[PDB]
Order: sequence, then C-alpha cells, then structure tokens
Amino acid sequence: DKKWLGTPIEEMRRMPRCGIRLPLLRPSANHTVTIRVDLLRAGEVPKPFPTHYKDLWDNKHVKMPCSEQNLYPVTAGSRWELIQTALLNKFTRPQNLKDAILKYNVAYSKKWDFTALIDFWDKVLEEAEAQHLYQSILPDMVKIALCLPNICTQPIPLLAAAMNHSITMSQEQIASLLANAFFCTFPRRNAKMKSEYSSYPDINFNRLFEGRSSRKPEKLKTLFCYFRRVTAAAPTGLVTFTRQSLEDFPEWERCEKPLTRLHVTYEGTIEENGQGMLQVDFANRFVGGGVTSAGLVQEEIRFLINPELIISRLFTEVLDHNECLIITGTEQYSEYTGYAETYRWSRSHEDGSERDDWQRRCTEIVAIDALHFRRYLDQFVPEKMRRELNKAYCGFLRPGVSSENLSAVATGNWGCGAFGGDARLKALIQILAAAAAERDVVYFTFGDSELMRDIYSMHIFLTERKLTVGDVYKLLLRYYNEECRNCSTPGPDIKLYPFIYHAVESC
Ligand SMILES: CC(C)(C)NS(=O)(=O)c1ccc2c(c1)C(=O)c1ccccc1C2=O
Repeated sequence: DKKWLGTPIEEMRRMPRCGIRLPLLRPSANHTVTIRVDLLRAGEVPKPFPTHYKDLWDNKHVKMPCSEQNLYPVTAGSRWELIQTALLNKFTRPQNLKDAILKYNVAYSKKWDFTALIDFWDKVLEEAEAQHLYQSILPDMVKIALCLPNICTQPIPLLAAAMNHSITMSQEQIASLLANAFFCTFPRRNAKMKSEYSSYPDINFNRLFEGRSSRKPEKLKTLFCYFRRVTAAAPTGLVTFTRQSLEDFPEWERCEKPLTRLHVTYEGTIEENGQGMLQVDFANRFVGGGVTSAGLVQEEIRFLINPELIISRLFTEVLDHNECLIITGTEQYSEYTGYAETYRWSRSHEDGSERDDWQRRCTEIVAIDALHFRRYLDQFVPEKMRRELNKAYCGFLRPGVSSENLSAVATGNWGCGAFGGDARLKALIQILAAAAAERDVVYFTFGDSELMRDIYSMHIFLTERKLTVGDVYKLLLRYYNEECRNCSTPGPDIKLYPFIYHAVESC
C-alpha cells in the first residue's frame, strides 16, 4: 500500500524556481504599495511610504483607529486619545486587560465575554508564563499597536466586491494592525446591525476572549507565539493581498483542453509538502472563517499558524461566486498537532522559506470558498457544479502568465465537511479547473488511503482514454440527469465514479 500515487512529486512545478522574474514593484491604480520600494532591502525593516500619516475616513478605505475622525460623543472626543490612555496602564491581572479594552468599547461592556482571556491567564498559564505575558508580551503589543500612525502611514483601500486590486504592505505594518485588532480598536467593526461593514468579516479579536472552549487556550498560545516573535524582532518582509474576479468563464461542455498531471497522497500536508506550490485555503466567503471566534478547521488553523493571513479580514469584502483572494508572502510562526477539537499549539516555527524579489516569503495561498449544501444531492445540480468549477478556476488562473511558469496546485478535500461536499466529486471539479488553468494537481487525502486510490484510478482512466475537460463535464451532466434530477431519495442509487466508469466503458 503505496503512500502516494500518480506523477512523482519531483516531476511537479514549484516556486520561486518556476517564478518569472518579478516586474519592478510599483504602486498603480490597481496596486497599493505602502512602503518605499526604492529603499527595500533584504534584512532591513521597510520604510513606510508616505513619511508622515495621511488619513482617509470614507466608504472606500479602512477606517483607522488613529484617524482624527475616529470620535465618540462625550461633544466629540478623540477615540485614539482614549485608546492611548486606556492601554498605557500596567496590567497585572486579566481584569485589567478587559477593563482597558472596554474603555473605548463602552456599548459592548455587557455583550463581550472575556471568560477565555481570564481562564487562559489565570487557569491555564503557569505563574512565570502569566508573568512574561503581562510584563513583556502585552506591553510590547501595546507599543506596536500605538505606533500605528508612524507605521501605517498610507490609507488602506478596501478590497471591495468586483475589485481587481492588490495591496503590498510590510509584515511590520501587518503586526501593528493585528496588535490593534487584538485590542479591539478598529472602529465601525463591532455592531450586529452595522451596515457599512456588514459584508466584511469580523476583525477585532473580542470573540477569541469568550466562553470555556478547551480550544481557546490553543488559539491564544498560537497567537501570542506570533505576537512575541513580531514585537521582539521586527519582521523584514512584505505581503501581497490580491482580490481577483474573472469576467469570462469557460463554456465547460466545450473545453477541448486535456487533463493535467496528478500526485495524490494520504500522507503529508499542504504547508510542508506543498512548498513553492499554489496552496489552497478551503475558505469561508468571509475570509478566515471562525479564526478569532469558534472555528478551528483547515482555514482557521492556517490563519493561526500564519497570522498575517488574518489581516485580510480588515479589508476583504465577502467573496462573490466569481472571486478569490491570493495572499503571497505570509510567514509560518507556529507548529501544531491535531485538527479541530484536537488542535494544539506545539512550538514556535522558524520559517525557512526563501524570499522573492519583493522580499515576500515564497508561499502563495489562495482563498476559495466552496458552497454549503443543505442536502447531499444539491451539489450535482449543473448550476452548482458550474459554480464550483468557476470558483476553483478563478482561484487557479493567473491571467497573462504562461503554463510553464505556473506551479502545481496543492489541494485536498475542498468544502467536504460541515459544508456537505462529496470528496470524489470535488476532486474531479478541482482536477478539471486546474486542467483549464493549465496547472498540475498535488492532492492530499489526510489519512484517507481509499480516497487516494479512488482519485488516482479515476484520473488515470480518463487520462488513458484522452477524455477532455468537456468530455468529463458532459459525464457529470449525465450523472445528474440519470441519477440526481428525478431522485426523491436523499442519496442516489449508483455513485459518481462507478457511473463514469460504466458510461465510458459502454460507449
Ligand atoms: C490545516 C492546514 C491548512 C494547516 N494544513 S492541511 O495540509 O490543509 C491539513 C493538515 C492536516 C489535516 C487536514 C488538513 C484536514 O483537512 C483533516 C481533515 C480531517 C481529519 C484530519 C485532518 C488533518 O489532520
């Protein structure tokens, strides 16, 4: 029983080795660069551009906590002056941190529960660990949070619905903003009945502090490992956030492109074994899912080990069906064990990834949200199948870039879990989208040895028969018509892979 099947992993494409020498990094109408490109040097902390803080308090930019327009009725008082007074206090007990956060969040003093913060500090941490948190970590986090106007000098545009826009900022700038999110300083991001930011994920970390879930200390340890690292020694690299939407989608039934190569394995992970590859994040439409709340599956774990991903929540609007978010340069700060209810923070991780010409770690992650199916048979509906293909296609396609400069896609069981996705159908959908996007697939089954063989055998059968993307999509439509459309039973009589084998072998 082989641990992997198909094309050997060495024959696949990886970054930055398959990376077409980056053009000169520069701001444009579609690219926001928040640092001095001319002064960008390996191992040096980037210099913010502009030199002095410029504010934009409008419908198109992040509303900064340090904005002179961040005011509260007291007569208008400065909310930033208030944050400074509240946070520049000695913390010696968890109650001190809760009281400080709530001084500039009065309206939420009875709505925000801090049980997990109090229990982490008092009931989980040993005395010396609790001592290091309040004497060192927390004050260092306060100073970087309060440094926001000197660090994040340029207004950050919102990556709104249908925008094809990028933001390149420093990891230092991300650390100042994530320190602010921890202290819940972002204004207009808290109300349940909020309109302006209703289509945006939560950014402030208040939900990380609530309840008695045994996974809250693991999240907090994962997060404090990051905060300790970035306050102790300023990170030097950059990170790019790109919102992508495609105007024209393929006419799937008509696609003459052949299938690409497949490496399928029941061992390994996307982060370790998918180095230099386009790494899929099985995302929630509000990027990050329950990272700073309850969730702790594939997406939340990635956002906890690479905390720079979380900041996407500050500016990324809920993804529409034709959109994805591409994040390049996030660094891995933690190692972990388990998954979901068994997830535990292990130790600090020293990211060995090389950096590209823009000082970005050579780690490309794409957030693509699968559909949630109320009923199992819903996913076989042609509209639902086309949607999934178009989602993954937009996530894999790199407009302008040629086939030979495209790394393999590092993926697995996308949308299969609480979302009700069928692993075998989703594997074929990603295989077809990668084929149309002219990329090979590296598929991780995470201990599921039978699924590895099933995907492999089906990929090799269609490949050997020279079945195009169109031919395979036409078989999916026949499956729906024959087995799903007029089926009143919760499940079909025959499964998808046996239908395909029969349909082809009888043709
Ligand atoms: C989570 C991330 C993005 C940091 N890495 S990863 O490569 O995507 C991955 C590693 C391990 C597992 C899974 C995914 C997974 O989905 C899973 C599902 C059901 C049971 C166990 C696991 C599991 O251990």
